[PDB]
Amino acid sequence: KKKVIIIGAGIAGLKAASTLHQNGIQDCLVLEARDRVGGRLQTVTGYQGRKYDIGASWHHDTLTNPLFLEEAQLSLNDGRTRFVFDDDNFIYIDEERGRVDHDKELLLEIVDNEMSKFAELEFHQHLGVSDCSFFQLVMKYLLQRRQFLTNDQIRYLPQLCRYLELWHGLDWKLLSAKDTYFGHQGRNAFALNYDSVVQRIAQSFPQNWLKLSCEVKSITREPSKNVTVNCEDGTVYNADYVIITVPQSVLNLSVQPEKNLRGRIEFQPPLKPVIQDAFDKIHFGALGKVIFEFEECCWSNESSKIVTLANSTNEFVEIVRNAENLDELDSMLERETSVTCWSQPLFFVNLSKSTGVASFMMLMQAPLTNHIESIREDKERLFSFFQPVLNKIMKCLDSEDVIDGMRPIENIANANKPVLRNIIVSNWTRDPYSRGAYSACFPGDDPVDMVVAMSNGQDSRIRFAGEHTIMDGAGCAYGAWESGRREATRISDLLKLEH
Amino acid sequence: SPAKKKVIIIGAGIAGLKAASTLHQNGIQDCLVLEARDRVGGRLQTVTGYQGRKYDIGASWHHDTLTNPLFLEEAQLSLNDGRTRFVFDDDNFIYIDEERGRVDHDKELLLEIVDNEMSKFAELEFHQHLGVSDCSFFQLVMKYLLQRRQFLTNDQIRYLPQLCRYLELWHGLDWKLLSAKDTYFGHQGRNAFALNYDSVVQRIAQSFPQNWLKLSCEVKSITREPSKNVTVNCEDGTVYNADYVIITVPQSVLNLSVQPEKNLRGRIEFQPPLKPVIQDAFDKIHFGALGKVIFEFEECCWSNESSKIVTLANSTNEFVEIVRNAENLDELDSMLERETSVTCWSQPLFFVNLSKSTGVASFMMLMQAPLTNHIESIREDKERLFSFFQPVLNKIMKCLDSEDVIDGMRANKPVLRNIIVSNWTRDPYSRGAYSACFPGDDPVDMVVAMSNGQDSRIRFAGEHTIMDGAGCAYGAWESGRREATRISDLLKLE
Ligand SMILES: Cc1cc2nc3c(=O)[nH]c(=O)nc-3n(C[C@H](O)[C@H](O)[C@H](O)COP(=O)(O)OP(=O)(O)OC[C@H]3O[C@@H](n4cnc5c(N)ncnc54)[C@H](O)[C@@H]3O)c2cc1C
Ligand SMILES: Cc1cc2nc3c(=O)[nH]c(=O)nc-3n(C[C@H](O)[C@H](O)[C@H](O)COP(=O)(O)OP(=O)(O)OC[C@H]3O[C@@H](n4cnc5c(N)ncnc54)[C@H](O)[C@@H]3O)c2cc1C
Ligand SMILES: NCCCCCCCCCCCCN
Ligand SMILES: NCCCCCCCCCCCCN
Repeated sequence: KKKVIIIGAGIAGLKAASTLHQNGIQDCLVLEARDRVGGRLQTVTGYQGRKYDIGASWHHDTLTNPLFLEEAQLSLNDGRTRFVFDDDNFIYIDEERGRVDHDKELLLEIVDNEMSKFAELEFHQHLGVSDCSFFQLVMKYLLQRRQFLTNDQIRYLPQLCRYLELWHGLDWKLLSAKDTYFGHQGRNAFALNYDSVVQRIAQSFPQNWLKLSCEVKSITREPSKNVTVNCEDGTVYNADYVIITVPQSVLNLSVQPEKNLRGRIEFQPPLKPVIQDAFDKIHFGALGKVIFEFEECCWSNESSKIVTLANSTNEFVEIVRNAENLDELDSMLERETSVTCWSQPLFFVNLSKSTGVASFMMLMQAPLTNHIESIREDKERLFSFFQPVLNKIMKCLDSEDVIDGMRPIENIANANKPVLRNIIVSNWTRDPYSRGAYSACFPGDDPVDMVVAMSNGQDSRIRFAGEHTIMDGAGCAYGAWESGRREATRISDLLKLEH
Repeated sequence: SPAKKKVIIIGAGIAGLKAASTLHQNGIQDCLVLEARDRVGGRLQTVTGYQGRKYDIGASWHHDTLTNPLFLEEAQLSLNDGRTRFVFDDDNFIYIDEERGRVDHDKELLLEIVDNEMSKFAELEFHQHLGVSDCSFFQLVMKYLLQRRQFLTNDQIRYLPQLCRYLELWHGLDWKLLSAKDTYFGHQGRNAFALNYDSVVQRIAQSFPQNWLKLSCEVKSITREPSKNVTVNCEDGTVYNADYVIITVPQSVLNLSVQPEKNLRGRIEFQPPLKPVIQDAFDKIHFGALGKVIFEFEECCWSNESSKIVTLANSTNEFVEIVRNAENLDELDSMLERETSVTCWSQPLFFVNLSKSTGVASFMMLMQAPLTNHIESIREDKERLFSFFQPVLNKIMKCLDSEDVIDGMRANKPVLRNIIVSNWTRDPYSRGAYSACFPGDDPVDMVVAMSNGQDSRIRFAGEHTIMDGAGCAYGAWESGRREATRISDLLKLE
């Protein structure tokens, strides 16, 4: 009944649809399981009408990111503000010591940079001579360079460099050392409404093409020259080509038995071996977010980027100074509970400086992410959990301890104290249609496989699009966006050319 | 009649010194190290100043400490005996503009951040696209401003280009003389300020027979006798017969060999003449002029926040307007051509506040060409020097919580007592600082021609004869170890 059937209304599938239309193609559909378009791009509304991207927030690699370049051309034409370059000098806060950034004695940013080159030198030209966890790599570095590292550098450096966890959404012991570092193609641009980006692409094709709330439960390839798709509601479709953009985590459900899980699509014939084997190259990290909405700004807007360090011990230094080798240090690190806000690094975007909004956007990683999203409706507990980091931040920013004002109890005796009015938490690890944030590597993985296998398609008719199906922009909004145009282009020609 | 020697080394710089050390270490005997100066070390030279304070007027740091084999060897020592040989002095750079004052780590300018985007822009410009022409570093910066003007503020367009020029002090060349393709390069980790490079020189120089060292003998010619002997002639008339020879004179001095005129201090006459691959390589690589001026003060009475300070050359809002209105690169150059004397604010200057790294109340300042040539050409007129650097010397103190400097070369205010200056450009046996690229240059040609030698018996060593460590003290060092090892094996087979 259709020429092309796109599964998923995230940016990949939306672009793909936008392309097909652009190329005069017709009779296509966009089946989306959620009751909204956007996928991992969602802008929610909070206190006093403030808006926040609960999913993607930035345009990365602005020197070459094509979606960003496109958005920039639009802004040059209409002068409408679509983004703001918010990169800043990071402030680093340790619970006991306070600020440790740009320290005349610690000079942590300089050793972190050395640490970075150490990493590149370890994996460059050796062909993956063993892949460890980012944690293990940092341990090698510390051991190898302790003769040129002070005591405080050995103590704090490993904690500061963990900000990298917030880039993969993975704790440093679950994250591949080889994929930890990546090239940043220029500054980052905070999207002032990724929902604006989603809206544009969504309104660029036949509105009657979109079918919200259609959960696709099975895709069958009948050699007859067509693909049959069945929505969970009973409707069936026959398409020449099908573009699947469900996230990798959802797709990984196919290789498992018991096709009852939400989102899971039964393939017939089953996904070919190169594909199924690719799912052994790890995947899915869990970057999470917590938005803290205050009444008004009453702290120093020195910087828009703040990272709180996990607690560290002088005793750890001693162990590094006494370890004879790696194996001895590996086991010597046997210090024998309870996870608090100081158990992992946290990344706070002070939105007051960059957007003038009295709020903080907080990013978190696995394993913490799922635990916080699990209590997302318990505002009071969430407050108790982050209260100590929040207060430490306010202290360092020439302000006072936070007052809980999430419940209607107006008082003017607190005009010089930050007042929390609301907390918003993401829900990506618990949403069945995302089951996580985006592609990520566990030690021992190699993403190339999935990208090549996904890009090569199930076959000439069953194709794949999404952040996990491409090299440039892997895991990013523009990668997914570009993967959509890719499959669309391939199909666009194969059709129009015939007739 | 001429005294027989197994190997003759020309130049007692770190390359020749290391070459000899490796020969002795390999059991070779009857060797000579001929040096024109009255000292060893060459571009590694430690001088003494006000009250006995010592400074490296040539090489100061151990670069790429994660791989630098020389540095590693120096660290091993210090680990055994626990003695201080070096100090990691990298720090957060303090950046100073004449008016604005400090512009580093600024919440509005964010210069270091756009500076980072710039280098990434350079990487993407060449490292990923063959065929692209070279242009000067200056032209690359303008090309960057033009492409990213939509995403830069006025103060950034104005101050960024002056800040990124700290790179001039890595090459010893003004950004209009510098090859853009060669501007950026990766640093293999932190740097280490040698606390006496002359300690490195002496250690290596005393690891081989002393009688081997012949100071003050300037070599004037080298000849291959079609058979297996090399004739070397000192200027003092002495003559030597040798199986092999490792030439370590600077690239700038070896270039005098392809010119017609035998009476030039340092010039060596070759017979047969240097092969065409060597001669033609000089057209594809050049020499920079990094210079030094060390300001010695009575006592420290300034802030020791950082040990790294860079003074930016003046900029103008007129410049931002031209960048904003330029249609393309062609027009930008046109408008830029909108035309007095040279001042301490005409180019970026890099000062090392030694007070924080070593505790000595003195500033080590680096400068580039063409300024280096001018400043060394008047290095004797101390009064004129003070006058020249007084403006910047004062702005630094103003920014480091202090007052104007007081000339005391002849209670809480900084008093200048001495001004020492380098002399590498005018010195006949150095003629510049080290190898560097002008736009269009390709260092590979030279490194290739040098590492393959004039022939089987006539070899070359030195900072200009190797890829890893090119221009650095450890590169020369390694090149010396290279030529001596190959020779040892060949002699070994006898
Ligand atoms: C917390 C967080 C922060 C992030 N921040 C950034 C950032 O700053 N910058 C950046 O570039 N990227 C960021 N990302 C990643 C970025 O959001 C994603 O790469 C991108 O949105 C993925 O798009 P997609 O179209 O491939 O998939 P979506 O993930 O867009 O997937 C497409 C659609 O598939 C649908 N679907 C699933 N199963 C079925 C089914 N069975 N039937 C029908 N439809 C189905 C889903 O409902 C979904 O709408 C972030 C991600 C997270 C989780
Ligand atoms: C101002 C300045 C700062 C520097 N800073 C650093 C730094 O921080 N870190 C770093 O790694 N490098 C630095 N360098 C570079 C470093 O000093 C050189 O790479 C290295 O010392 C060159 O050593 P060489 O043995 O190759 O040559 P020299 O240049 O060492 O040459 C060897 C010898 O040849 C002798 N000679 C010349 N002609 C004749 C002749 N006709 N007969 C006999 N002998 C002759 C010379 O007198 C000289 O002593 C700096 C250089 C300069 C000029
Ligand atoms: N501090 C940055 C927070 C947002 C990070 C988004 C990263 C997207 C790209 C991931 C690249 C690696 C994918 N395996
Ligand atoms: N910081 C003073 C200079 C330190 C040594 C720099 C060596 C390389 C200079 C450029 C020429 C060699 C690489 N092309």
